[PDB]
Amino acid sequence: MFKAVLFDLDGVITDAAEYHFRAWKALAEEIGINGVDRQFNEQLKGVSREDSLQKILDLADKKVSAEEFKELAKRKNDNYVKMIQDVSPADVYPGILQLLKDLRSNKIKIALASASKNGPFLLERMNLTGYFDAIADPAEVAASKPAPDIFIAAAHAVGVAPSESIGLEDSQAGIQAIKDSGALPIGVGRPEDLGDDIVIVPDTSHYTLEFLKEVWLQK
Ligand SMILES: [Mg+2]
Repeated sequence: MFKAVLFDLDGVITDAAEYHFRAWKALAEEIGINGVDRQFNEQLKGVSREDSLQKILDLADKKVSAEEFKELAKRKNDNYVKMIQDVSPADVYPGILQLLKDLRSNKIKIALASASKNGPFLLERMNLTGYFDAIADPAEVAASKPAPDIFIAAAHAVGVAPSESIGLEDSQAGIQAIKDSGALPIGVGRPEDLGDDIVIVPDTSHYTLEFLKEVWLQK
């Protein structure tokens, strides 16, 4: 059987993106720039905080000093951090808490393989820290998804080869990173986005230990 599950965070454990979105939206609103909506957040998701601020300024063709840029960056941070103080166990996606308990009940290693630089804080807020054997630090990998580095690092952080692991992901580039690591990917979403050659569940309630074991045995 698989010895570890490498968990992406955003779109698997919880909706982490909503908070960054709401922070940029509030900042834009505050300084009188229109256009940052859910669709436009596409442009901001997975993107540097500073590239993100610049794209927002370009919606209104505004230029600013370095000090005003710094001020606006800080404001978005303040916004973001205030909002994530309200994250709780109620923000855990369905199935995930029971999955984590079952994986620990079954002695399988659990690691985080998230691009979130606030993963530890977010797991603490969700009361999940205790389930995790390791958190792969996205600041310590040279390449983001779709490069495999973060899944390799997560597997290694629990003393396993990626070939002994399942990866769970909601993103196409994440699925690619899992594949290229050696680990076995199981997606949440749809094949149109994730690919036609992996097992995909429609939502996280389907991620059960029973289901992962069956997928492992069938692959
Ligand atoms: Mg994700």
